[PDB]
Amino acid sequence: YSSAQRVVRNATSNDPTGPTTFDMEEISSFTYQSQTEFMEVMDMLDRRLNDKGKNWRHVAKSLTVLDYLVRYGSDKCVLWAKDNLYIIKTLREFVHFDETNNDQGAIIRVKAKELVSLLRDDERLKQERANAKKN
Ligand SMILES: [Cl-]
Ligand SMILES: [Cl-]
Ligand SMILES: [Cl-]
Ligand SMILES: [Cl-]
Repeated sequence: YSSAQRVVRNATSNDPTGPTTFDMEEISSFTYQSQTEFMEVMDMLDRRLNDKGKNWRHVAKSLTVLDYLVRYGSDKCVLWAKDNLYIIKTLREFVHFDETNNDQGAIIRVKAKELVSLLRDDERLKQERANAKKN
């Protein structure tokens, strides 16, 4: 793994805490570097979004990072998310009952539904990204 990949993995691990704001700022900064590094970041989010069951936090945290990247990361992040809208839409139905039979999947479904809606709302996203760049 590259350094950027280790950070993305750290920020999307099973640890029930995180990612932090600094974690997401760091990952966002990685998307403004080489195309190779940008692709390494998105590929690792892609890999985490494919996890299931007990590893549900990998999916929830990766959706958190991805929503942050669509608003603060490079424009290529928005392009990746739109090109891969299928993945995000599929996660709107994610299910995972834990040991006490609580469906921790609700967290993932909400985040996926919210991200699909943000990607749909092109003008809203444009103005939110412009405000981020303004600052
Ligand atoms: Cl982990
Ligand atoms: Cl898994
Ligand atoms: Cl940009
Ligand atoms: Cl809506």
